[PDB]
Amino acid sequence: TGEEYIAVGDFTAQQVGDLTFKKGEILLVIEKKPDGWWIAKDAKGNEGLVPRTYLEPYSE
Repeated sequence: TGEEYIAVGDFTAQQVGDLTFKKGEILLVIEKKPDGWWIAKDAKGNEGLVPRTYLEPYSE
């Protein structure tokens, strides 16, 4: 149900859809960059809109 990257940027959600992650945490990704965003998940349970741009793959 997605692949996991970690964010390496500190983004917050300003609109609905997006999530709030920090510069070096682990996220999951679910959908591919239509316009820049994928639908990701965090280590809380929720899922948002995070870009790929500041996402790096992880070593599970």
